[PDB]
Amino acid sequence: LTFCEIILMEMESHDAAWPFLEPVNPRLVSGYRRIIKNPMDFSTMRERLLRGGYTSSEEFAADALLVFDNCQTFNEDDSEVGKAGHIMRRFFESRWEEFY
Ligand SMILES: CC(=O)c1cccc(Oc2ncccn2)c1
Repeated sequence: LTFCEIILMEMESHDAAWPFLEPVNPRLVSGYRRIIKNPMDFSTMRERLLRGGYTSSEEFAADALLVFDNCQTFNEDDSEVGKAGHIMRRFFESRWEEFY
């Protein structure tokens, strides 16, 4: 769980992290509520991590991947949020696998 802190810290402070720092506001984003069944973001993962809610590295990575799955589900690959999400998804997968 120490690497979960390191990678979440580094994801939070990443340049392309801006679309995933706080939860998507469905009032502002038209169609998000309907399309994304299980929304997830870095503050929600932060909140759960500081509360000790993650039992293992697998549960953490599950929510991490859910962010980028939702991103790709809702956003086009060439959109501004999508382009950012690919940078974060690749960053996460890369860092995650050099420690595991
Ligand atoms: C993540 C995602 O799919 C999305 C979708 C639309 C807008 C958007 O912007 C935004 N959300 C939250 C915080 C800052 N920015 C993000």
